[PDB]
Amino acid sequence: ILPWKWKWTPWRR
Repeated sequence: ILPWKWKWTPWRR
């Protein structure tokens, strides 16, 4: 798995 550094936005579920 490879996540980006700085996703910014919360998943407002």
